[PDB]
Amino acid sequence: YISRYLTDFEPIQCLGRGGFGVVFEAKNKVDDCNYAIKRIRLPNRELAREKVMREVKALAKLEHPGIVRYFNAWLEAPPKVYLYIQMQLCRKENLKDWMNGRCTIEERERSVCLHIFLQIAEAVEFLHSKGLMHRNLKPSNIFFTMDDVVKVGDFGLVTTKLYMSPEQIHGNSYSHKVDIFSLGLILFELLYPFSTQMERVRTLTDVRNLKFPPLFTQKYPCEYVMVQDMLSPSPMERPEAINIIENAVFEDLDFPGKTV
Ligand SMILES: CNc1ncc2c(F)c(-c3c(C)ccc(C(=O)c4c(-c5ccccc5)n(C)n(-c5ccccc5)c4=O)c3N)ccc2n1
Repeated sequence: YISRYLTDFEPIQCLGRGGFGVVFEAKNKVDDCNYAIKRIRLPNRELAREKVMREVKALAKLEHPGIVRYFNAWLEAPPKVYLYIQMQLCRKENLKDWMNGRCTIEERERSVCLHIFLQIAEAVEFLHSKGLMHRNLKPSNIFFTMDDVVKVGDFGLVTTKLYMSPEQIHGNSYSHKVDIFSLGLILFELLYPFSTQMERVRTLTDVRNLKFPPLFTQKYPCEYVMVQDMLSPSPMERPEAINIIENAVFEDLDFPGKTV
């Protein structure tokens, strides 16, 4: 048996694992570029397999500055079936890591945080404009290109339900509005640095229930209102992504070092 993966690529390292998958960094021999390659073991469940095959076809159609860049997908059946998915390689440190390395207010300057958030919201608006949704938006699914461009995807590098809409937690039917709820908590978290995991969990749990730290409401009155709206228990009451991105807070964002 000839393995397409082993023939075409030089493996570099394991980047991680999660769900049906394992992810490698590998260099393509012909083009000399390094990629992230996800190897998904197809499940022994026909309905789950149906979903996997649909999802790869869907992701292959997507092109947007804030969405992970697709290259190829293929199947291998060594004498178990594996689906390989080849994407652009992002930096090792994702948004969760980035926030964990910036634990002071000085390291979360408003314009920087809003610039990062805007890119996430724009990726979400793109999905919604295509009649798609993310469903699992959270900092561990938000990475950066080598040049710090925000990239949204379904990464599956398990190292949480904190960002999940109430309707999803309860196992109810849902709409694209689930992503708006996730966005609300992410906006808050970007603006509000933590010193401990315990502090993070307690505060984000309170924020889910619209209980905000007084110093956040005072420092960021505009974003406070935005987060409140995004975290409405009623999905109908949450704003569309397009209305979030058109908010006045996102106008003429600048910071020293910003790409010009
Ligand atoms: C440390 N650096 C680094 N860099 C890039 C990575 C990467 F692109 C991925 C990655 C890979 C290799 C493949 C697909 C994705 C991805 O976003 C996926 C996506 C996806 C979801 C939303 C937008 C775009 C893509 N889907 C739908 N799926 C998927 C889900 C269920 C079944 C089958 C496929 C994905 O796997 C991905 N993020 C994983 C880890 C990475 N690590």
